[PDB]
Amino acid sequence: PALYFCGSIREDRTLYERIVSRLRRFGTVLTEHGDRLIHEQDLEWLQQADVVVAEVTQPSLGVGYELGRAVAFNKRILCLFRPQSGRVLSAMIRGAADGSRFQVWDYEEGEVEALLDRYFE
Amino acid sequence: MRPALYFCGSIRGGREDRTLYERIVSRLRRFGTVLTEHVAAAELGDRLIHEQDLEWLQQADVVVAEVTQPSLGVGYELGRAVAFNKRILCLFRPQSGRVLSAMIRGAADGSRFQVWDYEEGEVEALLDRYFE
Ligand SMILES: CNc1ccccc1C(=O)N1CCC(Nc2nc(-c3cc4ccc(C#N)cc4[nH]3)nn2C)CC1
Ligand SMILES: CNc1ccccc1C(=O)N1CCC(Nc2nc(-c3cc4ccc(C#N)cc4[nH]3)nn2C)CC1
Ligand SMILES: [Cl-]
Ligand SMILES: [Cl-]
Repeated sequence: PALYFCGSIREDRTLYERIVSRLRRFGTVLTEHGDRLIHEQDLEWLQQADVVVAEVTQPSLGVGYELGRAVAFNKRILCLFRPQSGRVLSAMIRGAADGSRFQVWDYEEGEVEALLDRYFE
Repeated sequence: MRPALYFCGSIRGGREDRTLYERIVSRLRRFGTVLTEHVAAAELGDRLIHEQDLEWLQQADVVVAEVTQPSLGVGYELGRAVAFNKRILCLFRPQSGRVLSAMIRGAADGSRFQVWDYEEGEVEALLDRYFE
């Protein structure tokens, strides 16, 4: 199973690395490793993905774009938000959840590995 | 029949951005109905917002996005708009110091998806150019 991961450029590099390390236990992570080429490559990975996992704690035009394109490709999507950051998640992302193919889970830093295990189990 | 225009922008930049977005929307209103003109952005359950947003995106002839401020919502609207085969104009202010996301800049084809850099004072004249 091919897994897609994305997060904003903006602090918690270790937490993104931890997420990708955990996802690597469930399949290949396409995204583990001028602007037109970047866009085309991203869209190819989104289409190959069996599941899209986004870290949506920090605002990002790119992460939002990938999620909108992923919904339209009918991808299974999991968004991870950290309410301890103090921010309030965009209603466009929170409101896209249906509980099945599009899910938005709040989490605390310590439980992210166990939440991902429960998601794939 | 009046063209239907969709406008979006982040709710995080500052009060001067709010007055600038009002000026963009005021100029857009000269060219068509602005579906999102009454969105009380500064004050921004969540499912109803998402569904009303998708209805407006699907009903638009052109989507105009102010992409200077990073925003998950603006990005999501743009990804849904591309998949809805919408004609799109992104407006970016390079004086902000930021470098626009390659996902947005790289989506441009110079025709149905364009990204235009601008200075706040020329926004009305730039919209006249696009909408003429
Ligand atoms: C100002 N913004 C931008 C400026 C220039 C270029 C892109 C953007 C942009 O909008 N972005 C950045 C790229 C994001 N997508 C993305 N991120 C990742 C990614 C992060 C990451 C971290 C750790 C590890 C490990 N181990 C692996 C990782 N894989 N894969 N992909 C596809 C979307 C948002
Ligand atoms: C933390 N983020 C969020 C938290 C809660 C709710 C949404 C967001 C979010 O992600 N956002 C905000 C809403 C954005 N979309 C949007 N903006 C507008 C809009 C702005 C505006 C300004 C002036 C005037 C006038 N006159 C009219 C305007 N119309 N319409 N729409 C559909 C996408 C990004
Ligand atoms: Cl980003
Ligand atoms: Cl926003």
